[PDB]
Order: sequence, then C-alpha cells, then structure tokens
Amino acid sequence: NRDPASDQMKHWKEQRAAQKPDVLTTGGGNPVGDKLNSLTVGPRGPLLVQDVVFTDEMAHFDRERIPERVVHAKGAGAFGYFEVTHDITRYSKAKVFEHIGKRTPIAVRFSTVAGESGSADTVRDPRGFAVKFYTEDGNWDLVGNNTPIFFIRDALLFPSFIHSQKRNPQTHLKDPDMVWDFWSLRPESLHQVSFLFSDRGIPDGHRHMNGYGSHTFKLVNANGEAVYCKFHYKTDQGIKNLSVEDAARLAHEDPDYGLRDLFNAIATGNYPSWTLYIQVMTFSEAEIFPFNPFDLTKVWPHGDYPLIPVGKLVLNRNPVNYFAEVEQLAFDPSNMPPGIEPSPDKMLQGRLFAYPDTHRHRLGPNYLQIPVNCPYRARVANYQRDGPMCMMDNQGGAPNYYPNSFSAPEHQPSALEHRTHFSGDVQRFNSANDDNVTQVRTFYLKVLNEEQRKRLCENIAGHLKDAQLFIQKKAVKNFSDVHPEYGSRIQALLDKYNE
Amino acid sequence: NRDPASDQMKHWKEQRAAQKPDVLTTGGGNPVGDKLNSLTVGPRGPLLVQDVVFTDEMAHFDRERIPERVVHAKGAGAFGYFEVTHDITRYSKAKVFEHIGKRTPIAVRFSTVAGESGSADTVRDPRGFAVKFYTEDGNWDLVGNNTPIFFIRDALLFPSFIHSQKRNPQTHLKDPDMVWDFWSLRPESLHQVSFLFSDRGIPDGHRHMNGYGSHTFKLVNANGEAVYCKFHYKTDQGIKNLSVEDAARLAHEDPDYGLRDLFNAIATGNYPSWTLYIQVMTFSEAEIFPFNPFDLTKVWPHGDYPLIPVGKLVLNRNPVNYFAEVEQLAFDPSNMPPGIEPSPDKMLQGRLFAYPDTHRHRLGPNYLQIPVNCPYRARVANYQRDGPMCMMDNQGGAPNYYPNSFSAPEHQPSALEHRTHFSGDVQRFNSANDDNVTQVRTFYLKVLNEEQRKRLCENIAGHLKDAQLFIQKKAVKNFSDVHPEYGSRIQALLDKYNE
Amino acid sequence: NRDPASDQMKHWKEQRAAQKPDVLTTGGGNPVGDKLNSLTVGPRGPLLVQDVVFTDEMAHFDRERIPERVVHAKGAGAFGYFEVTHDITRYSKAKVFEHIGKRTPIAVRFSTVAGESGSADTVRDPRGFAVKFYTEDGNWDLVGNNTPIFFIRDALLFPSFIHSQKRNPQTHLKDPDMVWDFWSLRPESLHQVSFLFSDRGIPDGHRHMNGYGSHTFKLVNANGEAVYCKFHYKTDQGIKNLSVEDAARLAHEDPDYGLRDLFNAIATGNYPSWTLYIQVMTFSEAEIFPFNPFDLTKVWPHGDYPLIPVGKLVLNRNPVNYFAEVEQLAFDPSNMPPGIEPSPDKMLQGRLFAYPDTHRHRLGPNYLQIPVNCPYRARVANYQRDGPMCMMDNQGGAPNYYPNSFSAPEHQPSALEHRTHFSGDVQRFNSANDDNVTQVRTFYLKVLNEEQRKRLCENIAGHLKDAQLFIQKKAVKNFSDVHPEYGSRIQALLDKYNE
Amino acid sequence: NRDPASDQMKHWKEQRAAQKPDVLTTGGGNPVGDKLNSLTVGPRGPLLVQDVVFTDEMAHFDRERIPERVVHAKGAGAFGYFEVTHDITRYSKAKVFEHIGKRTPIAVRFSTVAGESGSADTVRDPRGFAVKFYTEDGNWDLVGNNTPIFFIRDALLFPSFIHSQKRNPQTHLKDPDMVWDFWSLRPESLHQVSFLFSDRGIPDGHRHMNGYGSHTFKLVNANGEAVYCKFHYKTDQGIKNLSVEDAARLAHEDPDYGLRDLFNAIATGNYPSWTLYIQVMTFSEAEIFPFNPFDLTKVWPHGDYPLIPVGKLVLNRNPVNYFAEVEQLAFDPSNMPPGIEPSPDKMLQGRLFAYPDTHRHRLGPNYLQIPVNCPYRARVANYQRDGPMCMMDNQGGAPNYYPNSFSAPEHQPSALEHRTHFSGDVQRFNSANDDNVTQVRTFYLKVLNEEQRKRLCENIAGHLKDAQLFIQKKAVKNFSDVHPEYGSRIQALLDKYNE
Ligand code: HEM
Repeated sequence: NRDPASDQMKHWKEQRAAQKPDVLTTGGGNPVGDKLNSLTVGPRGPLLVQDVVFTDEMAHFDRERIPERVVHAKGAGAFGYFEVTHDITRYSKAKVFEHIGKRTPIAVRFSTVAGESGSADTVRDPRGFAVKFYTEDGNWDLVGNNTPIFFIRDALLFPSFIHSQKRNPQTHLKDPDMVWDFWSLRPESLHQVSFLFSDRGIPDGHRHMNGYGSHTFKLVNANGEAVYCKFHYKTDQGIKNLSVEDAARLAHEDPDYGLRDLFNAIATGNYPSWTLYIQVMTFSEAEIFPFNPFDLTKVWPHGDYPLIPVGKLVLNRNPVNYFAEVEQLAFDPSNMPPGIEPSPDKMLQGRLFAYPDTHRHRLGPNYLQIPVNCPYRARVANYQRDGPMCMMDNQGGAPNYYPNSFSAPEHQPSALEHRTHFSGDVQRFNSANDDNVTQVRTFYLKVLNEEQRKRLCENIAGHLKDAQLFIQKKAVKNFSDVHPEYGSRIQALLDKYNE
Repeated sequence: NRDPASDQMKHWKEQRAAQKPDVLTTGGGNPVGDKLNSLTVGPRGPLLVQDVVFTDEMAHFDRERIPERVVHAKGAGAFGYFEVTHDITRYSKAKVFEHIGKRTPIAVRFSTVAGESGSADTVRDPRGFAVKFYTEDGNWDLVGNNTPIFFIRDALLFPSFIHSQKRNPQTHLKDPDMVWDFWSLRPESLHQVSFLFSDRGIPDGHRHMNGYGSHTFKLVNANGEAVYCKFHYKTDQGIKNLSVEDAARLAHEDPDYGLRDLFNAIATGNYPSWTLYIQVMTFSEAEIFPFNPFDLTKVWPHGDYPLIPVGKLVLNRNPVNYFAEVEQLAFDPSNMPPGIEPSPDKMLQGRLFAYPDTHRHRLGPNYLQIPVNCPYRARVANYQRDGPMCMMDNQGGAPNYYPNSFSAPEHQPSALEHRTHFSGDVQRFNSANDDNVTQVRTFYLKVLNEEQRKRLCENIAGHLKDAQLFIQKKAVKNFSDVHPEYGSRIQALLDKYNE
Repeated sequence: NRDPASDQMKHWKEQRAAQKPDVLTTGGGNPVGDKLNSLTVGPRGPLLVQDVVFTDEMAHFDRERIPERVVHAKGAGAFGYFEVTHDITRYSKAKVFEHIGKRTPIAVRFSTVAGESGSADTVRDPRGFAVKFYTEDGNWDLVGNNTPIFFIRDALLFPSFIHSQKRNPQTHLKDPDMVWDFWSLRPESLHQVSFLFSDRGIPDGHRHMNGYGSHTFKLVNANGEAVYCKFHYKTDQGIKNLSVEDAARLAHEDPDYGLRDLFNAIATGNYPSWTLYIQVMTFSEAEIFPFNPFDLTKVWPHGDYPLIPVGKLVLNRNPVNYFAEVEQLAFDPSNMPPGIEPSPDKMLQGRLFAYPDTHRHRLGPNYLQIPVNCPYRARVANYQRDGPMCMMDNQGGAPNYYPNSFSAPEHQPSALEHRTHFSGDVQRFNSANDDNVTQVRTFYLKVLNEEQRKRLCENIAGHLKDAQLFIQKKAVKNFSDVHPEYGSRIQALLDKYNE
Repeated sequence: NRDPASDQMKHWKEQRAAQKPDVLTTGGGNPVGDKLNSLTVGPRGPLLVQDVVFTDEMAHFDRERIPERVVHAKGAGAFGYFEVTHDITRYSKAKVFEHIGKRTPIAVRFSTVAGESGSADTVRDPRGFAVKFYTEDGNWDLVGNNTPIFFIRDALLFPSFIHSQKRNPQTHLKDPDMVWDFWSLRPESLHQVSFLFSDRGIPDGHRHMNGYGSHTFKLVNANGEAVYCKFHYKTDQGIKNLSVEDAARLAHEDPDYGLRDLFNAIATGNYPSWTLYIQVMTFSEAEIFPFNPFDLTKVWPHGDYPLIPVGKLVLNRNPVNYFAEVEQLAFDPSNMPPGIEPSPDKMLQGRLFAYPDTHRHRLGPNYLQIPVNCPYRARVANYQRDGPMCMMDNQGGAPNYYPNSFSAPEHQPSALEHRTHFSGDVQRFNSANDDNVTQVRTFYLKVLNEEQRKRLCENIAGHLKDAQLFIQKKAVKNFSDVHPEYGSRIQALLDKYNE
C-alpha cells in the first residue's frame, strides 16, 4: 500500500465496481467496434481514410496541447472556501465580506515563476498563490505571491525582467549574466532579491508559506468612503523551508514534490488553511507616508500599520481532471467586485490589462465560459455576443444594443467607482531612484539573525559567481549600498569562488 | 402590424412584460454603474486603463467574428424532427429507422454555394440542404444538396471548381472566364450544369425544393447484409421556382428573401415538411449497372430503381440566437451510426476528411462540444482529452489510455464495419471519360418540354456570352456532344449577344 | 474585347507567353505526378491515406478563410504615393511632411460599413477611406471615413450602434426597429444621420467621394509647440453621387461596382487622386470654442478655420493578389509617428485599443510581419520576441531585455510625447446632451437647397416607415428639434406611407 | 574565462563593438522616447490608454508562447550538411543521392520523449534524432530515433502509449501503474523495453548515440524498380553512456546537459558527425522473411542484411535564435522526394497524417512558410492559396485552379509513385500476437554480456517495484516468456524491493 496519489486509478475503479464500463464512442457519439487495429486492405496493406475512428482520435491527440502560461507555468491547484471571521464592513461593502460566517467558494493555484511545465518544484524562486473568489457580485481574483514585494515597480520593465529570468535566446540556457546584469542595473530589486536568497526562497511545499496581495488596493464602504489596504494571508501550518542540499536532492528525486504534497494532504483530510489579514491606510496617511505607498518594492511596517483579521482560506477538495480545472484556470486582477478597487500602483495598472489579454490568447476569446472560470454565482448579462467557441445560448434573442426600448439589461448606479482627484503633467515620471535600500537595511539587520545573514550571502554568492567580474563588481556595490558588511561578505566568498 | 420576423423585439418585450430587466454586468459578473460614458480625467480629458468596463466590452466586440464557411456561407436554419412511417429494417439496422412512429430530433441548414455572408438569396446556384439527426448511436449528418448530382466526380478537382466559382484572385470580381474555362475543360459538368440553368436553378425559397444526398451510400442490416442506396427528400409543399425577372428584383429588394420566408412560415404555424425516400441497389446490381454506380454525376433512373418511402422531415421551430444555433452548426458526412456506411464514391471519400478538418479551423478543436453540435442523445466516452476551450468535466479522472485494467470504456464489437473485398493496382485511375452525355441527353429530350429547353438555352447563353470566344466555342461543342440542337440553340443566341 | 478587369487572366498568360509553366508541387516542394485522380485500390475502390497530395491540397483549402472584419468587411484596395506640395513644418515635425516634393508610399482601402463580405457596393452607408503612410519613422495610419463626423461621441456606445445596424440576433435580418430605436434614443446621431440620407449617402464609386480624418488630432513641431488639427482629403475627380433608382439597379446588376470602377480606372491610366488639407486650432482657440472641440459629431466651420493644403494622394497601382494585399491590410489609428498625436476625443481614445486588439484576433499575434502591414521603410528593433507564425530571424541572438549592458536598442528621447496638463475628477462624464441640433440646423438650411431638402426627407421616410409608430414619433420629434419643417415634412410622408 | 555557451552575450557585444546600437522602436517602426517609465497623470497617478508603447510590448509578451510538441518537447538544435560518399543510385533516384560528393543542407533536432519543455536531459527515455534534408526536389524529413524499433506496431495504440508515459489526468504525476499496466498488457513492447533499460537508455548527450529510421522504407530507382530499406546513422564520436548515478546528479546539477554539450562542441569546432548506412531487402526476400518485414518491433539482422554505407551527416552550425530555428522546426515523415516512399508499416502510415495535422495546430496553417521549414532549395508552385499568416506573394495573380488553359503549374509525370499490388479483405487485422519474444531473447543472450544483463534487470526492477503486485507479476511473466532467467532475476530483485 502506497500514498493516495499513486492509488488514483485503483480508487477510480473501486468507486465504480458496481457498474458496467461505458461504450467507447467517437467524439460524434458513434460506438467503436475495434480500436486496437487499423482498417487496412489486407493484413500487410495500407491505411484507408475510411478509418475515421483513427482520424477522429488522432486528430484530437494532435491538438491536446495549448500554450503554457508565459510565467508561473508549473502549477498545483486545489479548491475550498473562504469564511468570514471578523467585521471589516466599515472599510469594504463587498458582499464577500458581508457578515461573519459568510462562506464563499474559492479556487487556488500555486506556482513557481521561471521554470516551464516540466521543471522541478523545489527550486529557488518566488511562488505564486492565486486565489479566485466566486461571489454574487461576480468573481474576485486575488493574484498574490508568497512575498509582499516584487523586484521592480514599473510594468514596462516586466517583460525584460522575465526575459532575464528565463532562457538565453540563442542557446536556450539559463544565463547568470542575464539574471545579474539586470538586477545590478536595477537596484530597486535589492529588497526582493534579499527575500529570495533567504531561507524562504525554497518553501517545503505550498502549505508552509504565506500569501500576499503585495499590491496596494482600495476598499470602498457603503457610505462611499475609501481606504487603501494590503492583503496578507498567513499559513496556519507554519513557515517551513527546505535546505539547499535537500531541495537539490528532491529536484531529481521528485520533480513534482509540491504537487504531490498538496494532493496527499487534502486526500488524507489534512486540509491546509490560511488566515486573511489586511493592513489599512487612510488617504491622509498616504500623503505623509515616507516612501511611495504605491511602490511595490515597499512594505507597510507592522508597528505603524498592524494586521486586522478578516477570515480563513481553507482547501478541502482536490481537482478531478487536472487540465480542465487547473491548467485552464484564469485569474484576472481586473475582476474586482464593488467595494474593492485598484490603487494607482504602476505595476498593478499594467496587470489590469495584461491578464485578460493573455487569457484570450492562451485559452481563447470566450475563456470565461470555461467552467472553472465562469462566474457561476452571478447572473451574467450584457450586450456581448458571439466569438469563437460560444457555449451557452449566447444570451438568446435579447436585444444586443444599449440603450434600447426593449428592456434588456440595465446599468446599476450603485456600482460606480470611487472618484479620486488627480493633477499633474501627463508624462513618464522616473521612479528608478525611489528609496532602494532603507527597508532592505532593516531586513538585513533587524529581521535576520547572524546565521541567516551568513546563509543569505552564501546563496547569493553561489549563483553570482558565474557572472562576469564587471557584473559581480556592480552587484556587490549595490549590496554595499545596503550595508557594507552585506557587500564585503559576499565579496569575500566571490574572491574564493573565483579561485 | 407587420410580418412576425419584423416583430421579434416587440414579442421579446411582451414575453418579458412582467419581470424586471436584468442587472447589466461585465463578463465577469460584475455589475456596471454606467455604460454610456467612459472613465476620463475631467469632462474633456483622456481615457483611463482603469475603465475595465470599456475594455471588457470592446475586446469581445473585437472578437465577434469567426471564419465564415469556405463554401455554403449564406445560410438559413430551422429545427424539427424526423418520423419513421415505413419499415426499412430489412436494409438498415440504424436505430433511427428502428420502428414506425419513432421520432428523432433534427437540425437543418439551407444555403447557396458561392455567395459570401452578405450575398443575395435569390440567385442561380445549387442549394445546400443539410440535415443532422440526433440519434442514440451518435449523430447522423445527411449533408445533401437540392440536386441528386454534382459538377465533378473526383475530390482533387473540388478546391479548383470552387475557386473558379468565386472571385478572381487579383480583381476580386466574379469572372466568367474562370467559370466556363473549367466547365468546358471538364465536360463531366454537363449533367449538373444543365440542371442549374433550368427553372430549378432559382427556387422560391427553401420550402419549395427537394433534397438529395446525391452520393451512393451503404446500408447494413442486423444479419450483416449490405445494399447500396440513394436518399431523396421531396418537398411536400411542391416544386415552385422564381423567374429570372423576379429573382433579380428580389435580389435587391430583399437579399434575405429565403431566410425571411422560412422564419415566417414556421412562426405562423405553416410548418414545412419533406418525404424521405430511398433507392436500393444490390451489390450484384452494382456490378452490372451500365455506368459507375458511385459516379456522382449519375443518377439511378426511377424506372429501374423506384423510390421507397421512409418517413417525414418536419421543421417546426425557429432558432433563438442565429449565431449560436445556425452559424456554429457543423455537419460531418462521416458522422454515420451503425447501419449507414460510405460507398467508395471518390467524392464522398474526400468529404470524410474535409468536413471535420475545416470544422477544427472554423470553429475549434473541440467544436463538437458546442451545444447544437453535441451528440446530446448518446453517451460520448473515449480516450480523447484536453484541447482549447474544453467545456465539460473533460471526462473526469477516468483512465485516459486503452487497453487498461481499470474499466474505462470498451469497444462494441457489433458496431464493426461491413467487410467488402477489393482487388487492383494502387494507382490514380482516370475518370475524366466516364459517360458524360448519356443521362443529359435524356434530361434534355425526355424530361424537359419545348418551353423549358428554350429557357435552359437562354439562361446558359445569357451567362456564357461574357466569356472569351475560344471558351464559348469549346462549351458549345460539349453541349453539341449532348444533342446537336442543344449546341445549335446556344450558339444561335451567342451569335446575337456578340453583336 | 472587354474591360481590363475581365481580361486579368488573359493578360497574365500573355505576360508569360515566353516562359514554360512551372512544376506543380505539394506545399513541401515535392513535384506532383497526377492531381486530377485520387489514389485508390482499383478503379472503383477506396481512397488511401498514402495520398498525401490530396490531403496537402485539401488541408489548405479547408483553412482558406479568416474572420472578416467586424465592420467595414466589404472593401477595395489600391496603392500609390503621398506627395508634399506645401510646407506645414511649423505645425508638425513629422518626417512625412519634411519638405515640399517628398514622396511616401501609401496603401488605401475603401469600404462600406455594415454589409458583410458579399453585400452590394451601391448601398446607403458611410464609406471607409483608410490611408497607410509608410514613413521612415514607422507607419502612420490615417483611418478615415467619407464624412467629417460620426453618429456617436463615446466609444462605449460603439458595439451597440454597430449591433443595431447589423442583423437581428434571432432572425438574422436587417431590422428597422433596431436601427431607429437606437438613433431615436441617441439624438446626437442627428448630424450624421442627415449627412447619410442626403445625396452623398451613395457615392458613385470610391473616386468621387472625399476622405476625412474626422477626429481632432494633435500636431507637434520641432520646438515642442502643439496645435490641434483636422485632416480633409478632397477628391480631385469631383463629388458625384448615384440616385436611389440607379443604386438599386446596380445593386443586383453589379454588386461589386466600386471594386470594378477602382481597378478599371487605375488599369487604364486614369489614376484617382486626392488633395490633403488640414484645419488648425490652437490650444487657446480650443478653450473658447463654443462646442466641445473633441466631439466627433461636430465640425470646425470653414469661415473660422479654413483649409490649409499639404499635399497629394495618388493611387496608381492595383493589387496583384487581393487577399494578401487588401484583405489582410491592418490600419491602427495608434500607428502615429513623432509629430502626430491623439486629441482627447473619447471615440479616438477608444480606437487606440480596438484596432491592434482585433487585428491580433483577425490576423494573428504577429500580424505586423505580414508584408503589406510591415513598416518596411523603418528599422524595427526592440525586445519583443516569439509568437505564432514568427517570420524573420526573430531579431537574432540580440539581448532580449532592457536595460542591458550589451548594446541592444536604446530609446530616442526626441520622440517623447507632448505634455499636457489635465485636472478633474476621474469619473464618467455625461455627454449625451451636448448640443445635438445646432450644426444640423445650419446644414439643413444653409448647405442644402430646396430640392435637396426634399430628397433628404423622402430618403428618411422611405426607411423609417418600416419601424413601429412609437419609434417613428420619437424620431420625428428629434427631427423637429432641428427645424419644425424638417420633422413636419418627414411626418407628412410617413402619414402616407402608413396608408 | 568560461565555456562558450555562457559567453554568448559577451561575444554578441564584441562582434558589434564597431557600430552604434539601433534605435528602439515599437513593432510598427515608431521610435520610443522612454521605455522604462509608464505614461501617467502625475507621478503617483493612474496609467493611460494612450500609452501604446506599454500596450504594444505587453500585448506581445502576452503572446510569446505557443503550444509545446505533444511529444519530444525538450529539444536541442543544430544545422550542417549531408555529403554523399558511396553510390546507391541503383536503389534510389532521389536527387540527394545523385553523385558522390553532392552536399545537401540539413537541420537536426534532438529530443527526449516524455518530459515537457522544462524537464531534465539526463533521464531514461528514447531520444529523437530528426533530420531535415533540403533537396532540390523539396524537403526530405527523416524522422528518426536512437533506436531501430518501437514499443508498439499499430498507430491506434500511440495516443494511449503516450498517455501512459506522461502524467495522471487527476494528480498530474508520473504514474508507474499506468506505465507498467500498459507495457504488461502489450508484450510487443518487450524488445524496446529491454533496449530502454540497458546502458543505452541514457546516452552521454546527443553526440554519442546512433540514429535510426526504425521504419522500413521504399527506394525507387530511375528505371522504376523498388527495394525496401532501413536507414542507420551511427555516431563517429562513439557510443557513450551515463550511469544511473551520474545521470541523476546531472539531472539537478545541469537540467540542460545535452543542449550545452552540443552547443559547446560546435562552437569550438569539434563538429559531431554521423555515418549513414542502408540495409536493403528485395520484394522477394520480403515474402520469405521470418517475421513481418514492416513490424516496427523487428530489426533486420546484420548477418543476412549488411549495412551499406551512403554518406555523412555533419553538424557545424549552431542556431542563432533557438525559438525561431529550433522550436518552430517542423518535421513531416510525409515530406519524401521522388525516389523514397513509405512501406506499408502500420505505424508509419499513421505518421503520414499525424505530423502535418499537429503542425497546423501547433504552429499554424502556413507553418511551411516559416523560414526554417521552407523548402528553400526548391520552388513551391501550386493552387493552394490564403490561410492565416500568408507571408509571400501568395503566388501573385496566377490562376488558382487546375486544369487551366492559362499556363499555371503542371504535373511532372516522372514523379509518380511506384505501383504495388495488394489483395485482401478490407478489415482490422489483429497484430497483437506477432512474435513478441524471439529477437529479444537473441538480444538478451547474444548481444549483452554478463554485467549488462545484471544492470538491465536492476534498472527494470528499480522502476517496476512502485507498481502494484498484480502488474508486477504480469510484467515478470512477459519477461519469463523471453528467457526464464530474465524473469527470474527481475523477480528476485522485486522480492527484495517489496521489503
Ligand atoms: C506588471 C507586472 C506583471 C505582469 C505584466 C504580469 C504578467 C503575467 C501574465 C501574462 C501571467 C499569465 C497569466 C495566465 O497565463 O493566466 C501572469 C501570471 C501570474 N502572475 Fe504575474 N505579472 C506581473 C506581476 C505580478 C505580481 C505583482 C504578482 C503578485 C503580486 C503576480 C502573480 C502572478 C501569478 C500568481 C500568476 C499565475 C496565475 C495562475 O496561476 O494562473 N504577477 N502574470
């Protein structure tokens, strides 16, 4: 007897023993008479096109694959619910927060960032932690990571950052000179790079890590009053990490470690859960905040902005068909119910467009009619019609133009947005020189102990040693700009690694 | 008060008078507060990305269109049922003929051939008359025309023929030189051409024309015995045609004449219905038949192969959304249930590959998961998985391979195909010289009368006159090869049209 | 002999009389030995899969079609050059205006609006008139119509308007109730509706109509000084229209009238040409302008803003292949070279997204690598990589991220945008009741004469009569609000039409 | 200084030091003035739509990915030439074998089978060895593996075999039960499984393994005479293998080991090469051969059918952009020049369809117009037109139908296929019980030595122990059917592994 994942088929049969097997058909419902031998003219003769049983099956086999996600391609998924435990109705009128005890169906997808579909799970990388809330106001996607910050703060650098984290365009190899040339030319990355080369850069699966919206968002209550917030969801199973040596063994021992962990957990009843907190900032506090409160490379410290609890995320169901329910999951930061809205965070302003854009490419123009993506607890009605692979009644014979004298859907004025005043030149403002070291200094000195600082440097040096010396020299300098002992330790190790 | 088609929105509003209008939402189910005005900075300022209401609506509008059909693009649709009235179980075991009184749902498409989506209905053309039977053993797609025959008899000429009947690739205009250079270089077209330019070239809407499967097909009964057959469905409303004069007036007074006629008939309860017949040829009649009995340019004469009634087709329901239910309809001649099998007709052997093929391009790899296309009266079960726009549970966690020791679906030996014996070289055989005139001579002399022959010639000369002289000279010789006076009449009228 | 279009194939053969015909191949370059007869076992036997010549040719015929344009689907194309004849470098620094005498290649596509691929040319509808300039600074797409104004002034209403002008979702029939329910609930349409039912609603081919940029745009000279502008290109062949009586004859006698008139002109050396003008409005004239200067239902009167000439548009070359050079044409308003920039027109702003969006769907992710869409007089170099159907070297092994230390492309600071100050609430501002009648009154009284006013009203009532009475009454009211005699005339004609 | 692969960017900058960096443009050729900061309203404001520099680049990033190969996804590419060295023109007329010394440009792709794009290179799996010859008669794709044989012999079992070799449809994990349930239910796989689990299951990269075409193919000479042949291309660098211990270290130390080993070799002039041999079986010897000569699970022994040399394959060029030259590479077995034809092999017959079919999905309808797929040594001319992403003239204004009297391409009769006689019932013949053991027994006893048999069983037991007991027992039985001591040794080690 083995773990539950290995016994998948065994249980599919047992859960079925009472029935007779189904009749094996074509895609058109036509029963198949023999599907092990091809129609040929004679035992050693050629194949006929009259063999449409072969063409039907092969034709579909040939179209099985769709594009993998451009980022966060290697993923695990699970489904559960969100349950409200505390009252934050003064801040948000979102129905998903309406009363204590309110449950809402969720779907979660964990991921790495850089590796493709066949890569290993226990590698150094940020982790995705995307959560979709099926509310009565339409879906709410909270596309968060295992970290509160990112490496950049303008969306126009993002394709570049990703390119520098993936394969060299000629050799198709991971290229340290690309990784570090970028990071050293963009020191705003220093904060998240210090998180990444810490211990938490390799979590022991998906259940022992925290999630964060990382972005500043906006909450609007019933009076029309607004505050800015951060979301934190913290692991009730406790932070737990793999060491470098153990992560490396599992990388070839079990490439799908974090997939198998999550599936087995839920199957054995160990339902992982997370505690949803927010931080709140008023509009006033936002004007006096020392840094840019919409700079994704900055946290809101806890002492000044403590955590307010909201509710629990619980995962208690495994997917049944991985493709249908995880590969085809699509999270849009732009899916926001009334009560939740976006900040002016440059990076989040780019994500408002990019996600729906790529989903119409990766999955298709009507990807929101796929079941896991459908807002199935909301009544979807508008003037949008047709498109490839239209799957409902296409809203029937309703008038498809607005306004109209024939009683099709109407706009709901109470769902209008919060009005904010802005003034300034319409212009590309340079955010490369916002504070890039202060919060990092704090992390290095007051969050890490001495042993962790030591490991931080060894993990950095073990990867940076493969870059050229002019890149090393520049990266080390950025590290000295945080703390001279941060830089001179790294440089002591590189001096050895360089023989 | 007007015809019922014009009152569609009027009635749509009346059937809703009681309830309230729906909440107008995004495709994500998020209610919109205002959808007549965009999100801008100040009344005369620029448009914001934050306006995800606009993006969501505009983006879908931008994706409304799919590739029209490559032929038969102008279409009208309706729905109904097939009812058995006579017993032909001695020839076929197809569940759709199981017993008298048995109904099966059907869906029909009427079309022209050459015109694109906006072309007129009342033009000289063949008419598609495609019928989809939703049976228990999967779907059965009788994809016929309003002719028993076609212009050619080898599929390799089909892309060519169609190119010649569409727009010149530089000027994008209808070209008579193309049209008649082909027809006169392939005189196998004489038989169908004669049909086209007579009175039935322009039927008075789709309810006053017959439908034929034109190919020879194979029926198989419960003992394993097989016969060949032809399908005829004859209009119970009576053949009725339009004059060249009236067809040309309506071509600009109502380009959608046939579409309108069908909708209004059904809406006022005047339901159209056809009578399905079959002809039956034994295998040993097929060896002694004077022509090639699988020649798609040949009919089976009635005197020797009389019509055997089978039942009624009845259209009694209009589509609710034309796009979802008519435009996305996909018919595959290779959708054949046990009891119905292909002949060796070279032209039908091509259509077994072409239709599924083009449907994966026009509609999508999983187009059979579109409702109106679905085999909703059978159980689809097999080892096909994934593909873009997967719309069911993707078959669940069922074992995806075959054979297996876990009781996934099994093959049904009774559904094997009938086995024929064939012997001969594997090579390309020349069919350009099968009897191209005999059955036409009969049509011209014995079926048509004096006035119809006169009109047949006028209609041909009135379109052949715009081709070059060397092309007219050749066409006329092919016509002369049917009957001297056939050519003589056309050539006398051409001598006049050429001033 | 016949017109030059009809003789296209004749001339192709003549231009090749001297050579031998090419060898006919598969798409893989494998010569074909027979393509009229299919590979079969015996003369009357089944088709084989081994017949890759059939499948290679049938596979591509099955994928011949692409989605037609969602609007303006029916179009005609030609190519030529733009030439500067006057100096407007004090307003715009764009390299297409640099000096008198400079020539830039162009590509033009004329079109109707609503009719699909097969509809008639000679119908009442606006006419598209899009102009692609191939600049050294990249492409410039002046996507114009044959009117200065449009029916609506907010992009959100654009799907609706179109839906109302196209087919009823259930009957697939042009619906008068949809047309006028919309127009009568949105009286901003009054201006362009009076343009459309006037003599210029049906132009006599594409050479006898003007072209307008319609939108206000922004020009920026070398000093950084900016003005607002309007592009008018006026036919050098003279305004010429068709009467309702003749347009309806041709609509069935020659559906492709405009397409034939443009090819035949060019082929016979009668090259059509236009004269490009601008209006100019300083930022300070924009502030005092009585209406909203960015309202697309409004014109700038000539007395206050006279026409300034710029150059000539000349069309002097037909397409060689219509699909590759016309059907696949893609104009993006957003393609704007330094010195030409958008105004805050709500409609234009919307079009900045729409066109690239739909072109990725209609043509594909890399649609700008199609030769006719290529900026083949600039040097494209950036950090975009891959995609479906990637056709060049994909920019080689160049570093693919930015910034980088390995000398891949750099930004050009002189090509930054003009900076404008905006201030206001971010909200949805209601423009429904900007002045809707003033400039229409002027048109009805001062531009048309007695006869033309008569025909304008007969054309409006000849179409509005089919709508319901409550829709009629409302429209007429909207027409009275322009002038009592406007709506009263229409109402007198409607009274007769309603028997 | 480092290896060449890591100095890629270093050498790109050096090879450019003379010139100045290009101007960074949009896709449309428009220079950008700042691509590090986004267009906003005030420094902490929201993002505008008229930031088309952002949109244009993100929209393409969002569409960088295409579908991965449905098998053999992980790959490494190189280009070179094929040079004839011996005269086989008595067997084949193919222009690639015309004379000694004749060179042809080639392109080769190496791969594994079951891992996705991200997986490691040093795992136990077959290896792809696909060769594209660009001959004057079009392209010749020889789609070969590093084995003479394969696991199955009917293509209707392919999708299933591949499903079992990949991931569980619910857990997304590698599932030994699926692996061995399939293999133990289809003992035909015994031959190739004993190859897979010997030392050659893991090659030391791609330069130290042989190539084979596995399938019997047909050769046809200038006289029309045919023979059946096998292609073997052996490594001039020598067979060399990784041990299980080192293959696993490298699977985490360098996932891309085989890719780097090829690139560094070519870059340093150590060009790998292969020797091309054929075996030859006359049609007479094919009637008396002891097994089925077209049984993909059978080799032709060397004693009876010796290797006949042909020429060399040499890889002396790396790719410059991996995506454009290696990921978009498409190989079709059906690309076969005159002189080379398929044999009736049931598995090859299915590859004649499957590959073009998946290539139209994976890449697109016109994937043969992608440079590296272009038959650029041959002249493509025919009657195929249009399609998504049509990239050349589209063959201009040339007549698009055949036959025609206007001098478009003609068929070449000498390119016709060899005619073979076939006689037999058209049915599905069982091939499950062709001799499944005999050649395996020879391998085990006569090809392997003592040590190698021991490791063969250890490799097998290490993997089979994770399957259920009932699957183990059945697999061992199939190994006892080869040789009692084969099944014995495996059962003694499974007894230990099961504690
Ligand atoms: C402007 C900056 C960014 C851009 C342009 C961007 C772009 C993308 C794209 C195109 C995808 C693919 C989505 C799909 O295929 O369905 C994706 C996935 C994802 N992104 Fe980002 N991203 C950005 C920053 C971020 C940030 C700040 C976070 C978290 C705070 C994040 C978290 C994720 C996650 C978790 C996924 C995987 C979603 C899934 O499992 O389907 N990304 N991103």
